[PDB]
Amino acid sequence: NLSKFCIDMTAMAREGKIDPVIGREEEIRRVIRILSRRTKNNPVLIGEPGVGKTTIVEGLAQRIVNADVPDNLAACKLLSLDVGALVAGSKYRGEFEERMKGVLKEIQESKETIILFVDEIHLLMGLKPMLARGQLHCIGATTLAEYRKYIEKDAAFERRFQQVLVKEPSITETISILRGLKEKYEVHHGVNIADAAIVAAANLAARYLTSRRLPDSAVDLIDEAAAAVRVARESQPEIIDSLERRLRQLKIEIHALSREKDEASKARLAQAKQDAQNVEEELRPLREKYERERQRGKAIQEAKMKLEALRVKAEDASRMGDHSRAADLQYYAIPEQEAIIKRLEAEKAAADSMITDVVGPDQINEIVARWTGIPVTRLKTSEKEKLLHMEQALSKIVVGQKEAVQSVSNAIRLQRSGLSNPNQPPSFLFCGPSGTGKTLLTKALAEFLFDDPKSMIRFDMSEYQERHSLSRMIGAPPGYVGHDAGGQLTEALRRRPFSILLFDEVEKAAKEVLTVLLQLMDDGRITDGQGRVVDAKNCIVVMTSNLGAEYLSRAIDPTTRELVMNTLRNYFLPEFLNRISSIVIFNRLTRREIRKIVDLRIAEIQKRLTDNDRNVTIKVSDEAKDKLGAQGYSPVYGARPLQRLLEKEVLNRLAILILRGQIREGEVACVELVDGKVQVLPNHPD
Amino acid sequence: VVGQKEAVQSVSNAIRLQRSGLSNPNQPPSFLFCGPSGTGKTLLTKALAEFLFDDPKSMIRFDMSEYQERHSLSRMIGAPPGYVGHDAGGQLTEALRRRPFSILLFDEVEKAAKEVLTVLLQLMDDGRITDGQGRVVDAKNCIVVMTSNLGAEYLSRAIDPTTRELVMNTLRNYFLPEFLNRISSIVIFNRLTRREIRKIVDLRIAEIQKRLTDNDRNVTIKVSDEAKDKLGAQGYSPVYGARPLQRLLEKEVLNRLAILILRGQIREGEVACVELVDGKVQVLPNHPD
Ligand SMILES: Nc1ncnc2c1ncn2[C@@H]1O[C@H](COP(=O)(O)OP(=O)(O)O)[C@@H](O)[C@H]1O
Ligand SMILES: Nc1ncnc2c1ncn2[C@@H]1O[C@H](COP(=O)(O)OP(=O)(O)O)[C@@H](O)[C@H]1O
Ligand SMILES: Nc1ncnc2c1ncn2[C@@H]1O[C@H](COP(=O)(O)OP(=O)(O)O)[C@@H](O)[C@H]1O
Repeated sequence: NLSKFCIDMTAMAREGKIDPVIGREEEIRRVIRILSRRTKNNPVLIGEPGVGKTTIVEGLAQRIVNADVPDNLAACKLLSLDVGALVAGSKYRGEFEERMKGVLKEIQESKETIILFVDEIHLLMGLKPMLARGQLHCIGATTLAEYRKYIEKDAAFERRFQQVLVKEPSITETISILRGLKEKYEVHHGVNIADAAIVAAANLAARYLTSRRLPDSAVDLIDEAAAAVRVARESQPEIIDSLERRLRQLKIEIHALSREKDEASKARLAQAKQDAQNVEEELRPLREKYERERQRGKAIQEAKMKLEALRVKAEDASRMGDHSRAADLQYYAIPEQEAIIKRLEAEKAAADSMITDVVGPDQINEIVARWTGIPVTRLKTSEKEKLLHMEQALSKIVVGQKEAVQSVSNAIRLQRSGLSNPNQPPSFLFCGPSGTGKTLLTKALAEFLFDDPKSMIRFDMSEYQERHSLSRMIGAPPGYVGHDAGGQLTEALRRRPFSILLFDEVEKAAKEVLTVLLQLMDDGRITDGQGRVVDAKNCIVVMTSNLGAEYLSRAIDPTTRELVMNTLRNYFLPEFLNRISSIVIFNRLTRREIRKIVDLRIAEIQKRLTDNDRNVTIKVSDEAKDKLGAQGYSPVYGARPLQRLLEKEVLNRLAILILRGQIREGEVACVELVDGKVQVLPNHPD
Repeated sequence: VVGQKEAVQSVSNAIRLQRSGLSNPNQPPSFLFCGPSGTGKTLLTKALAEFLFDDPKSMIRFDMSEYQERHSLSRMIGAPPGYVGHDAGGQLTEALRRRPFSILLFDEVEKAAKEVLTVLLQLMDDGRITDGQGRVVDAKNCIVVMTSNLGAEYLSRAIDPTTRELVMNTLRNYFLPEFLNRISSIVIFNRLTRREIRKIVDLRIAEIQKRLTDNDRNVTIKVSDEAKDKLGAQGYSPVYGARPLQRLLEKEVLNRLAILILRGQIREGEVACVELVDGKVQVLPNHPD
């Protein structure tokens, strides 16, 4: 029998082997409704990895055994085909075909009405279960991209399925899932889980673990924290460790001192016995309280496990009409058990760091820090603290755009405090000359909000200038130009919801593409090429332009404000400009502002020198710093030429002199203005 | 929409005339909104969209500032094969095919090229238009709203009936009499009074109050009378009407109200009192830092 490749999900439901399903009621109704059709009655779940496609099928198994299904599905055996163990457990040989025909024909013959679930069904499309006589009912699962690239390219097979879009849960929806799962993961690892950790896991998974989708990214995070405390609780506390070792040390010293015959040894041998006794007097109360209390936390955890097992037997008794055994458990066994837990737990808090058996926000922040590589100190700081000094944090990166930094900071504060439309993402149009900070501010925002430059995604509107390019942005219907690649924007929103979308040189976008941005800015959601609406409530929109550099001379001025804004009113329609949260204007950088930018860059070069072994300190004379700022600025490219200019004039020679030994450890690399050209001079002749 | 009772009654009566079957079934309801900027012309059209179709997307906006020259007509209806914008089609004709039950808003209609106006008259008179390739597209089930401000000169803050034909004679030279005659209702917006401007302020804090309630926060915004007065005085403009009001509240009240909330100086269950201190609107903390 080819039960080697399938697991009975309906069986697992009767045995309490399926963790609870939270929410997702409308999706399970859709699956039931599709299955009950006679038309195309095979649902295919379409969603990103980890959004909960499988647990939807698991909920259906729970509904089949609980009679919460229509009659046509009540006596169904819902089987899950292990396609992973099928294609990987096989080679090019004819065993893939032979193995699947075997299972497909065991389904054929036996007389249970059987619904086959195949997760990652695209792996079966590179095979032919055309048993659509009404022999088998199938539930498929895959991602949207793989549905497009592998399932959508065999229409005849596809048309017998009906899409069910499974969107990613909100953070709020995610904690409801984690809260509902809380007790299962408590009893499983034998530890306790605080609610603030659950809120921490959901909020942090969405913000920093952008590589995996909710709620899986939050589930994996709590599960790893719990496993990290499963070993902490089975280890002696730190103070019992330290005490026990000094005690063993003093016992060594006592045996040794008792051998030496002299006046000073005997006076401290007696002191060593006392020090040993003092340690033992501090250690015995503690070591006793620890074991006393780890033995009870373990007695509680099995008390919880027999309770759960009783409820499985009780649910199955009442399901099978055995009222005799169902009365045993529901009225006597289970409340006798529940009374044992109530008493053992009540004394637990009453007994009363030590015995770490709790998943707290610290354990979540530490687990994430190891995975994400961000220092734990940066994850403990409250969002409210950062946002209150946001202008401070950005101004360390962006010079001379105080009016811009204030606008970005105020808009973000408006949304975490709940005063902005919750269906509209913050939207920005940066306007001003090249090399003034428009892109840089957006990078600083990315690293401030998500502590990662990757959190921003860049779209260059120079590549979306014609009406033909819209399919590149959102995708295309089947059989069209770029149906399979999808859209750049739509695919970015599905896989990186908490992102900053930078649209560079937005003035060049085709009017059809601008229309998509207005939908993004107004409704917080867009429609892809196939009518599907993808969500975007949790992104940030930054658009950059330079249509105002004509009226900005190096000097911010308020009369110049509407000459650039009237230049904007003809390129963009008034409804476009009205739906932008803040139209922000960058002015040209002054000579002093250009000079601090130079100090910023030497500070970074100074950091790499310090980050490596070298104790070389870069100091810049005033007039040399002045020539760098004069050679660096350009009325056309702003501060862009500055990074390369320093490299060419200062850094090239500074390298050579370091490796030549003409600037040694502990000395200063003095960069001067000699004969009107910036140079850095040696400190020792060759 | 505050302070445009004569306008709301006109829109309401015209719609009632057509669901009850007393208006021409081949003519869509057509409106020309006339009056100063920021008086409610666009807003009333949005409210109509959300009232009739419970969706702001049910309206489609055409800015006549982008149809000022005779060349622009092909943008409106399309072009014969091989011409300028044959493939993009027309904005109006493509909108009517794909969104028949729509509200078509033509903003600043006074600036449309006379050829484009001709298309609107066909839309208003026959309920159908001809695209660039002679094809006739149907439009029996749409609504036409046109906005203008050619009458703001003769409307001081006070609606008055002698002022009615000074704005309507200003309309008679920009638009031909057959154009004006085929419009279901020529509706005039007057300037908003000081009390009307004040309820608009209460409307906007009510929306900010809703988002606060819609999120977790039990912070209640109350506005003193004189602070509410300064907001309405700083907000109104004889040129931009009530447009500066939304940003003014954001700049003076909402920016600080955010900071104080995240600082904990206005906590759950308390009131954000917005006052007039030293002649400038501010919202004060309830607890020192
Ligand atoms: N509605 C839900 N209720 C409880 N747990 C859920 C829910 N949705 C997802 N999960 C959890 O998320 C994790 C991965 O979900 P899963 O259904 O395997 O995602 P997918 O199958 O879409 O890759 C599982 O550990 C599961 O327990
Ligand atoms: N205001 C500024 N503060 C600091 N550096 C700046 C500033 N403006 C420009 N730069 C430098 O110039 C480079 C490019 O600037 P950027 O902001 O990308 O120009 P744009 O305004 O065209 O987006 C950045 O890497 C940065 O080093
Ligand atoms: N009568 C009014 N009632 C309420 N709000 C108004 C009124 N008039 C103007 N506003 C405010 O001003 C903004 C712009 O008004 P709008 O009606 O677009 O001006 P216009 O008359 O130029 O179309 C609206 O978003 C609205 O908040």
